[PDB]
Amino acid sequence: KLSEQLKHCNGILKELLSKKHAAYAWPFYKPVDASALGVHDYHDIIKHPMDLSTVKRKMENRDYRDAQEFAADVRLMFSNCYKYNPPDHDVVAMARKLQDVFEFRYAKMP
Ligand SMILES: CC[C@@H](C(=O)OC)[C@@H]1N=C(c2ccc(Cl)cc2)c2c(sc(C)c2C)-n2c(C)nnc21
Repeated sequence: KLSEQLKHCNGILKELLSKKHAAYAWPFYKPVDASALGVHDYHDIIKHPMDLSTVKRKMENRDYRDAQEFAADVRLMFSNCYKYNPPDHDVVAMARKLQDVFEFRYAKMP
């Protein structure tokens, strides 16, 4: 079973995956498929890929040791997006909007 802080984190994850954020969260649902997107240098630039399905798998299987490990993975997912893409890219605006949800909810962790 999950700790109280990791239960709060699981609630954040549920919110990030919910329909109310779907219009900007959907790029982050699954691992970036660099070959399908035709982005041949993605894994040259991004050393440690991350996405919400991976965070969800780790949460369900109780892989996270604590809330800070969860937060590191979520921030890594957003960081990779910023690292690869230019600042005016549509996916960067989606990432910042979803990250604002995460950061506000994470700051309210009891
Ligand atoms: C791989 C580098 C980016 C790119 O393809 O170069 C233009 C890429 N962009 C898109 C993207 C493009 C436009 C919109 Cl509106 C939404 C998403 C995207 C993902 S995952 C996904 C299923 C998609 C459609 N992605 C994440 C996450 N980080 N970078 C990206």
